Amino acid sequence: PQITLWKRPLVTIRIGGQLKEALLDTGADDTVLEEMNLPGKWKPKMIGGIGGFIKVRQYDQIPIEICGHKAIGTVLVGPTPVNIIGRNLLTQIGCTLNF
Amino acid sequence: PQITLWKRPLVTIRIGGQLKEALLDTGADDTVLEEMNLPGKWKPKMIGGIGGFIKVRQYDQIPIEICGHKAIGTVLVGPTPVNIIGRNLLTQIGCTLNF
Ligand SMILES: CC(C)CN(C[C@@H](O)[C@H](Cc1ccccc1)NC(=O)[C@@H]1CN(c2ccccc2O)C(=O)O1)S(=O)(=O)c1ccc2c(c1)OCO2
Repeated sequence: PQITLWKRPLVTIRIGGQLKEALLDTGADDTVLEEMNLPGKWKPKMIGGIGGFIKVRQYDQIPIEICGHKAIGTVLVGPTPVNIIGRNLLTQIGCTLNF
Repeated sequence: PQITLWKRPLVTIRIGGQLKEALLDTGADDTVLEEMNLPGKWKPKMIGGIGGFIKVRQYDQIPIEICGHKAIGTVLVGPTPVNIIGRNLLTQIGCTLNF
């Protein structure tokens, strides 16, 4: 697909067995999801942006479907105001910026 | 150009006659640059990121050349961790996401 940027590039993702809406975010190194009680081992991490840092839980090798495209990788879980698909997964679904 | 996402989509911009490096950020509504001087009037504003809210200076109708493509639009100046080109200007230079 081609997604214009007149509005926020929100798309449907699937993780665990939850469908969520998430930003396709070229400015995010990592994928950061709103708080959810995922199974498995995790490690603590702090990630920074505008306003400062938040504490997150790093889960590895989590399968995620993004607009029907399969991905699997690291997902950070914490008190983000928006679900963010970062470059670690955008590359996996073949996403590019074009102009 | 087509820009893949295995690396941060950093580009050179020209603004106020100065060259800077900035991140093409589809997860950002607004363009936010690190502390700098710009001429003309500005308005105090607040924006919210992953870590909380910050104060910024809103400069309107500012010309900015991004990777050789011309935009003229709003630029926010404040304590962002990195210069970010948000959707208000990405749309001007005809940027889309594709996969
Ligand atoms: C600031 C950039 C460099 C990084 N951010 C991604 C942005 O796309 C972010 C994603 C994002 C979007 C919204 C809310 C939180 C985060 N956008 C914004 O902060 C700006 C603020 N804002 C905004 C919000 C409200 C009013 C005016 C505004 O301009 C807006 O529209 O975009 S991030 O969310 O902090 C981030 C994501 C993954 C990461 C990371 C940091 O480190 C490791 O892995």
